[PDB]
This record gives sequence, structure tokens and C-alpha cells, in this order.
Amino acid sequence: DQLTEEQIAEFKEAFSLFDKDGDGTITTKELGTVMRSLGQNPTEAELQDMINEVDADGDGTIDFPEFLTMMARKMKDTDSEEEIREAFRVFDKDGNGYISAAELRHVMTNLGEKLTDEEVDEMIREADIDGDGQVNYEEFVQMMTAK
Ligand SMILES: [Ca+2]
Ligand SMILES: [Ca+2]
Ligand SMILES: [Ca+2]
Ligand SMILES: [La+3]
Repeated sequence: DQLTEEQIAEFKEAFSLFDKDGDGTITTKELGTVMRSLGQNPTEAELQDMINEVDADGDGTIDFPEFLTMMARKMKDTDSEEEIREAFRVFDKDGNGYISAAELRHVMTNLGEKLTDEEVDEMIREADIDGDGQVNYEEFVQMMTAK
């Protein structure tokens, strides 16, 4: 019961990356494309269940308001313990305990945002507390709790 301007901004950014055609609806093809690039393999039946969960009007696809609710369930309900480690493994593929600028940029590119290499290195230094030029799991959760 509030809804901030920053909140809507975060959702809108994610929604634009999902909807490749920007028609306002997310099909199983679009939803599956994002998850497939994140190192996951969800089937047609699996992707459909995700859409039906937030299907307010039951049109078969994910609309703008339906997507807002979907993100509110994961980013504002779940993800506390044994769930952040799974997300960390998505960025750090080799699992060395450190997320380099190359790994972060790779995941972002798969999402849809093809940022520059220099921009990603600026993000790394932001979460870099020990000054090693990388982001470990300890620094990952630290930045995940902050803006
Ligand atoms: Ca679409
Ligand atoms: Ca690594
Ligand atoms: Ca570090
Ligand atoms: La819908």
C-alpha cells in the first residue's frame, strides 16, 4: 500500500528486457528465452505454469500488471537463505567464489541489456570491498540488501 517511483522503474526495466517484441505480453517463447540463457532448461509445460500463476485475466500471457505481481513474489517474499546462492551461481558460472566484470556483463547481456565493458567494471568496484577487483558471495548479498 504505497508503491514508489523506484519500484515501478525496476519492474519496467525487467519487463522491457523480457518482452523482446514489446507487445505487452510475455509468452512461453519469451519467458523461456530468458531462463534458457541463465543456464536453465524449462519446458513448455513448466513455462505455462509460471504464466498461469500470475494470469489475472487468464489471457494465456503475462501482461504488465501481471508481471509486477510475479516479481513481488520473488523479490518481496522469497530469497533469504539457500536461494541467493543459486542466483550467485548464475553469474559466477565457474564457481570460483568471485564474480568478475566479464561474468556480470555476460549475464546482463543474456537478460537483454548489452551494457559496455567499462560500465560493468564500474559496478564491480562498487560492490568490491576488499579491493581485489571482484565480487564474492559476501559482497554479493551486501549489495543485494542495499539500493
Ligand atoms: Ca510478446
Ligand atoms: Ca569466476
Ligand atoms: Ca571482492
Ligand atoms: La494476462
